[PDB]
Amino acid sequence: ANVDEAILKRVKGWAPYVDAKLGFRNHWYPVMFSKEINEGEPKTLKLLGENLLVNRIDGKLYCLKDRCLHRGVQLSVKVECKTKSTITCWYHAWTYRWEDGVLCDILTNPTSAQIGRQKLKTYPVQEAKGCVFIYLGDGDPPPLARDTPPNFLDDDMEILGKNQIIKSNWRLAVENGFDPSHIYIHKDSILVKDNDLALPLGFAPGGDRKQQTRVVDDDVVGRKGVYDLIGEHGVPVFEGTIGGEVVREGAYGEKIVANDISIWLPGVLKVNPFPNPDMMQFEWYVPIDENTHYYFQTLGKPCANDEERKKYEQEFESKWKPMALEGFNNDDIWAREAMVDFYADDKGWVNEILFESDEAIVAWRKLASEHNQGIQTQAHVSGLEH
Amino acid sequence: ANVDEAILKRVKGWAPYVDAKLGFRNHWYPVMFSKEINEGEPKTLKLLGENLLVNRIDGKLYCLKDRCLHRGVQLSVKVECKTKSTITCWYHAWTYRWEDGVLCDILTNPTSAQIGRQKLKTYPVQEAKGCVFIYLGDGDPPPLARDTPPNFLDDDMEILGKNQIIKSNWRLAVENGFDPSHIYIHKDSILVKDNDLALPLGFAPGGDRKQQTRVVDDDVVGRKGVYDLIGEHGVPVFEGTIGGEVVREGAYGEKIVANDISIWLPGVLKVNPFPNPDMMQFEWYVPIDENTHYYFQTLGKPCANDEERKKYEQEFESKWKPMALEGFNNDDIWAREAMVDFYADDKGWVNEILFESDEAIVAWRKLASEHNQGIQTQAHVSGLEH
Amino acid sequence: ANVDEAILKRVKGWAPYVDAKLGFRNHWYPVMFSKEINEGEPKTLKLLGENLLVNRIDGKLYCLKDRCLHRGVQLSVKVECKTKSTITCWYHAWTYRWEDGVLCDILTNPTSAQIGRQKLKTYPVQEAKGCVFIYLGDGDPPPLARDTPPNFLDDDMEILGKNQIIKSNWRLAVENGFDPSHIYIHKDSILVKDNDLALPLGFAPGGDRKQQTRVVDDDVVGRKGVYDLIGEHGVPVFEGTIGGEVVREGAYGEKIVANDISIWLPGVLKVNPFPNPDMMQFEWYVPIDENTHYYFQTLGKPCANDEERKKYEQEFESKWKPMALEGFNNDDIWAREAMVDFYADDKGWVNEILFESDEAIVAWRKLASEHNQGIQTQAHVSGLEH
Ligand SMILES: Oc1ccccc1-c1cccc(O)c1O
Ligand SMILES: Oc1ccccc1-c1cccc(O)c1O
Ligand SMILES: Oc1ccccc1-c1cccc(O)c1O
Ligand code: FES
Ligand code: FES
Ligand code: FES
Ligand SMILES: [Fe+2]
Ligand SMILES: [Fe+2]
Ligand SMILES: [Fe+2]
Repeated sequence: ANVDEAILKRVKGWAPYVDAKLGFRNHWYPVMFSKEINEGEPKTLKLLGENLLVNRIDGKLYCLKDRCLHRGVQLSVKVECKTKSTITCWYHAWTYRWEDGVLCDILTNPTSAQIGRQKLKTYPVQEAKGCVFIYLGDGDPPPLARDTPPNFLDDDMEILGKNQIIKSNWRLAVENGFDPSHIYIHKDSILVKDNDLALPLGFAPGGDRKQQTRVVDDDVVGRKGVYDLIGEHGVPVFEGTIGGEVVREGAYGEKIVANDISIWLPGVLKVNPFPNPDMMQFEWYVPIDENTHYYFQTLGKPCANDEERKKYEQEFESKWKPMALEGFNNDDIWAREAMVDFYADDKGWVNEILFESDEAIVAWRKLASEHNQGIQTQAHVSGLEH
Repeated sequence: ANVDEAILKRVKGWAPYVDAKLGFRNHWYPVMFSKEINEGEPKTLKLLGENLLVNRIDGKLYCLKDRCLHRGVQLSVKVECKTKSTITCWYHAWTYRWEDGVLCDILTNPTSAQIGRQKLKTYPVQEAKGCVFIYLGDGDPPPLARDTPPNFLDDDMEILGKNQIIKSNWRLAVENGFDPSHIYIHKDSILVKDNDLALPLGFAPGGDRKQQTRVVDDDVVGRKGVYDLIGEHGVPVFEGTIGGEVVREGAYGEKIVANDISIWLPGVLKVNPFPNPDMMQFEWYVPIDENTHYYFQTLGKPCANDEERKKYEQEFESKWKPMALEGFNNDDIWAREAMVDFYADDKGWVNEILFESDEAIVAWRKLASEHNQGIQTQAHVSGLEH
Repeated sequence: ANVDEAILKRVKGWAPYVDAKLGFRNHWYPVMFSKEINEGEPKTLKLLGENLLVNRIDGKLYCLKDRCLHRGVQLSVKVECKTKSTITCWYHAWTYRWEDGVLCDILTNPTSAQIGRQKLKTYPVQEAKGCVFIYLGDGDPPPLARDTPPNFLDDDMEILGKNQIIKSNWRLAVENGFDPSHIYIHKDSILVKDNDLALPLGFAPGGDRKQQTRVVDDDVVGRKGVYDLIGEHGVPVFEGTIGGEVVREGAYGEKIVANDISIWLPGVLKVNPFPNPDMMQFEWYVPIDENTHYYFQTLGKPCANDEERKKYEQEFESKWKPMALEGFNNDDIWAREAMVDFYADDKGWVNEILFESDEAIVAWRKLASEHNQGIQTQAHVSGLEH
């Protein structure tokens, strides 16, 4: 659908992942924080190439396609919400219900035969952990847990975060995050010194292929992911040599982090524990279009009462956001950007030369290829045909 | 020629209009005001995708293609008019007559065999009502009146105006202007209050389909257009309801405007009377390229002597330009812009969902499809082949 | 390979030149001055569409493709030269030798099976006359002299220069430089007055076709070029007439320049003598990509000792650079730019209408078509396929 068929033949058995340049349909995706959208103040965003409107009405979130059925304009060019339950297109006043998208009135012609006989596309929206998730899919949504990493939705788990727009395809972001050897780029992070981390330069793998990862297709809520097990039979590399001469060393700190690393559909990474031995990082790479993604970062820490939550919030702001989310992950951002050119023409997928640690990524490409709930296409974006 | 043949099959009987993304050839178009081009001061513009040069020589206008026959450079990069009757290309001095475009000399080789045996394309130019019209066509031009709305060329009719470049396809501009229900966008215009207009929100049409418009193919000078007759059997809407609740009202002023509205080939709208009961608006949407048009606005008012003309000019400057041409039509401009995305891939023409007032636009699409004097193509732009 | 096959059929026997939009492979090209690259300070550039890294190591130049074999990132995003003889990719520390491009180590996995079994592309580099030349080709390079104009590599010849990036295809630059009638554009140059040059407006050619040029395929070092002989049987034009009236004259100075003019593969012009009767100009138009070239200007003057070289350098800086390289050749730059649009769609090659002086260019197109060492393609740029 999205990629030259000749390229897809050459990547037999990751073909669906390579074709998924616009992301996977029929999954939940986070797109903003609860606090960023107030009652009766609609917001625009693009998700899987589709312009959407989100509104809060009586505290509850509704999502409509931001495209009038009449002449295809964005309603958001000029929002006219003239009753709590509706939005009126600024152009000829076609009026839609937030709840089901039905065209319930037209101000310019209250006798039109279109009234009650057209419906704008809606998508389910759910808040959880102060995060807004949209189900960019058709039919009844699965439970959110299916599309979230283990422990993200535990009651005591306190989630704080940052979101921004990054100029790479979402897959470059996923692959970079789940890439065992990419740790090399983090070797000079401020967070490595100022939080005393142990961080290898890389890994000398051991064991067979299958032992490099755990493929999860047996989780009870239907989650699908891969654990990076390179450290189980593998030896960490702390001395980097060229011609046998030591030219770089890893970091010899006390704090042990990233005991478990896992990537889940539709494209969320869990690193545990990180950036501190008492915390978790969950980050999403959410497809906006083929060139762009939301880098939706969250840090989870169990909190037992309001006091622990106050405490957490204060170190999040003063330490963990500037030192980890920025000071550690900024390098991830420009690593992703550096892969764009080679993958832009879809040929990177056939001309890359992989090495042993890339077995984690291969396993993700196969898991995504097989367990995704649908390939988003340009036809989904441009609509059904009249 | 311009649009995927599969899309053209799906719009049977507006096909030629849908294909006409570069405009219609063999029509007159206004491109600037007389006063903007002085004796011996040539100007560049693009029209139907073609770069043109216009010059005033002994008070009379001449138009040449701004593209040297030799290496395809624009002569306008550096104009060398070295005799009244000629222009010399800055590059190898190939020299052309303004009057007929004939290559009459080459300064770099006065013995060249090309001399007298090559001719640059010319187009007829005519001034009328202080407006410059170019016939972007081949052969002897028709009379200007064919390509102008009724009454624009009456002797007493005093024409004043504004021109600018707008970033939409010309057809989006035409359709917006002739769109009976688009009046909704004008509901908050400064001109509606400060000139006390009656302005409905829209119309509940009545009568049959044929009664919604008058198709003119019987006018004596060969004009072809459509009158919007929605108001004849239709009821104006002044109260906009959602779920039966009044949420917006129209404007209840004294001044009656836009009794007659008509769109003519090649793409000029006449609204009478407007913006005042003693005036007319004629506005053109002139194709520059596929993404761009001149929004050539004029206001006509009968003046019987120099005194009335002085009077007119002074209210034009102080009131009608800032309050109407800008304060009313600015909303038209961004309405046109808002349609670009849906029509950019040529699919809007098949995926729009029209309603009853769009019968005016359908009638225009059929009139344009049938009575246009030619479809401009990329081959017209890039030239005949050697 | 690069141009619609239907266009190539229509230019039978310049087809290879018309297809060579990315330049000719298996030739030497100058890309920078010796002084611009210091010991251990690597530089990035693009040549024939390929991103390259150049380094100076123990005073000697090495060139590697700036593209990691692993995930296709540019090593130059963050250079890590951790031993004199190597460069380590910033991403997973794949480490390459400058000398042969062999992947000799990976810091992230010193046990990888890739080590010693992969090789990054290298290109030969040679300095001569304080100019850096790269052989953008495969196999053992020919001697540099093959790809340089006569006399450029004479021991006494002192070479000084300027380089910059110009936004046209390299062929527009070549053709402009070797274009006998383009001298018209130089008629108002500051250098024409302030250095008292004789400069015609153009030429009335005489003799037959073959006498307009000397095609050199008989030079002993394998050089291939064309001499412009228009002035041998031709008459210079000093009076430009329109309808027999003199409207422009040439320049009637004392200093005779440009007695011999020659264009050589891969695309270097020699004008002798110029810009002074005791000097030579050699300028290259080096393909960067399809839209861009290095305009690599040099002035050669025989110097017999360090004193003459000091003298030369001082007038180069104070006079010849600002007055000639800039004050004369700046017009060349915007002439080249003015041809871009007509040649952008590859149709200029069929729709141009040539005249008698263009016989020099035709002869160059045939010489290039026949004696080029290879056509650079997008496949050379994007690589061999896995
Ligand atoms: O993925 C990792 C491996 C080892 C140490 C830290 C990380 C890590 C944590 C959060 C986000 C990332 O991109 C990481 O690379
Ligand atoms: O087209 C109209 C319909 C009703 C009231 C005013 C206008 C009008 C007049 C001039 C230019 C326009 O775009 C209009 O919409
Ligand atoms: O090519 C030329 C012909 C006659 C006089 C000067 C030149 C010349 C010298 C150096 C570079 C150029 O582009 C020229 O046109
Ligand atoms: S485009 Fe929205 S009502 Fe017409
Ligand atoms: S391009 Fe105009 S004379 Fe050569
Ligand atoms: S991209 Fe260079 S080592 Fe991985
Ligand atoms: Fe990372
Ligand atoms: Fe309007
Ligand atoms: Fe020149």
